[PDB]
Amino acid sequence: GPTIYHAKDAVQTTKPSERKPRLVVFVVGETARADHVQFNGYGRETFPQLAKVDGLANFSQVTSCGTSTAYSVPCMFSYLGQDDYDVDTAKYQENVLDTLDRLGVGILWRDNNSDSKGVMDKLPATQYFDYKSATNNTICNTNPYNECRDVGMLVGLDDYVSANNGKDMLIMLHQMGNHGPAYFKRYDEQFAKFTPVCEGNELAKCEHQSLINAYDNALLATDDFIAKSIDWLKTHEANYDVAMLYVSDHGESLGENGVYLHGMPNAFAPKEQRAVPAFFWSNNTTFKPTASDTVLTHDAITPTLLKLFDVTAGKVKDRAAFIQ
Ligand SMILES: [Br-]
Ligand SMILES: [Zn+2]
Repeated sequence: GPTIYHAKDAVQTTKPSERKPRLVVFVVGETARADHVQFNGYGRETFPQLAKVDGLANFSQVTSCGTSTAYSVPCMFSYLGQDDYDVDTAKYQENVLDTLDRLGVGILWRDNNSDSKGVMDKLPATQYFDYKSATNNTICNTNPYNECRDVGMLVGLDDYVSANNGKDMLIMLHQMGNHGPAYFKRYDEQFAKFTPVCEGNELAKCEHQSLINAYDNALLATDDFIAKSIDWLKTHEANYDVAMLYVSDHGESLGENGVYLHGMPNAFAPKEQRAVPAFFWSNNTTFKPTASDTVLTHDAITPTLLKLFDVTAGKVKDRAAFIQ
């Protein structure tokens, strides 16, 4: 077959029948910058709800694999690491979700962003769902753009847990997040807290503060979405050990030295396109976050996902992770 394997040696060292089963939501973020999170030194509370969640760990020194969704998302789930990663061949490689699925962890991917950028392609199509349209997402009529919202991806998840009751499960929610350039469209009116707001496509012609304000209002909506994802997990914490991982795919330039948007090649790109937020929450000490200021990259995601399910694989031994 065409697949290039990397973890045929992978084994789950404790089974869900020998301990509490585990239920994890991985929010795959979009366009959020580390330096616009107050936990990392920003001067506005852009994540006020997460700031009040007990057990929410922040990671202040995370760098993305790349500067675009197409480059970063496959690398986030890769075994190869940023040094060997090749965007053009990523789809042929066994990735961490392929491994976990083979080992019996339920894999679900809901997408309100674009698609999985090849990550889900080898797995059954019934495990991938497009949440960008109102035919699948029930929450698209809350704004004048008729734009489907990330919180719609929480609806019906209890069916998945019930269908896989007693097993380990990993649910990816690929959110619209801070996708630009129309940051002002990314949030409903209750999050229009920082004003005034850039509403034009020529971002350089907006007042800089108005551009920042639109971007930060979109972060408030993501704060809300992540908090609601934690609320959902808590409804299952009697029977499951639950956890939420959030990592953004890349950052965004907002006019520094006249640069806007993202996508600059890694060798040239400014720090704002690479420094990304990451958060981890869990309900108890089954999982323990790594020290908040540990220097980490997207290479830490695959080892984190394996460790969350007690899976060992030689390819990622000694790699740092977001949990101990
Ligand atoms: Br302010
Ligand atoms: Zn992106």
